[PDB]
Amino acid sequence: MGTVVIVVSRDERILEELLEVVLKSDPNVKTVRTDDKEKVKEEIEKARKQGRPIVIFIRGATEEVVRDIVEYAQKEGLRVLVIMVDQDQEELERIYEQLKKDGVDVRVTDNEDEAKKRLKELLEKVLEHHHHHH
Repeated sequence: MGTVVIVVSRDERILEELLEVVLKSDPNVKTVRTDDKEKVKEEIEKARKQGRPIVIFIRGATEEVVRDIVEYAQKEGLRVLVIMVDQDQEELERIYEQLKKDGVDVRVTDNEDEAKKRLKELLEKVLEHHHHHH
C-alpha cells in the first residue's frame, strides 16, 4: 500500500543500528538516510510508487523538520510510525506531543537496545498491516 517510518536520532551510532534492524527484519522494505527534509519527501513519493514500506533515518531532525515530513506522508495517505531516540528527551517530547495530537504513531526513549527492539516491532506491524494506530 505504502507506509512511512520516521526515525529521528541525533546520535550517528543509533541510525546505523536501526538500519541493521530493518535489513535483518526484511531487505525489501525501502530504507533512506537523507537529513534534507525535502529530499526525504522525494523518496516518500518513490516508495508510494513502489507501494511498499519505507524507513527514513535523519540525524538531528528538529521539531519543524519532523512534523513537516510526517504531515506530508499523511497527504499521500500512508501510515506513519515514528521512533524518536536520543538523550535530549524533553526536545523529542515536543515533537511527540505535536504528532500525538494528530493521532500519529509515536514513541520516545533513550536506549540503544530498546530503540532496536521497537524498530523491528514497527516493521512487524507494517508487514501484518492490521494494527493501524488510529
